Amino acid sequence: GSSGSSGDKMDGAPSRVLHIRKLPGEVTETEVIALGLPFGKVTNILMLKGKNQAFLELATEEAAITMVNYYSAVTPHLRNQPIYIQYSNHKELKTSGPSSG
Repeated sequence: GSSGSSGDKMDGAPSRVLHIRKLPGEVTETEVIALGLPFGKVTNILMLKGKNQAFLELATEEAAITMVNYYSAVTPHLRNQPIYIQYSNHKELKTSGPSSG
């Protein structure tokens, strides 16, 4: 069942950090790590326990740009369930920072 797809597809300022949604209920980092090792090494990872969301960060951005693509055509599934993978708005993986100083 060939299914097309219409998307902006505006690639200008790629982001090293990648956003992930619809994560397996009670998923273990390892899982998300095994899906990132292929492309590159995971230097930073954020797993939020609430809206089934998480942000992954590979050693370099290059590893990301290539990563997404792979999924852009291939639809992965964790624990017999579909997972969401797309770019992120935040340039850097927000982890620490002074509110005022």
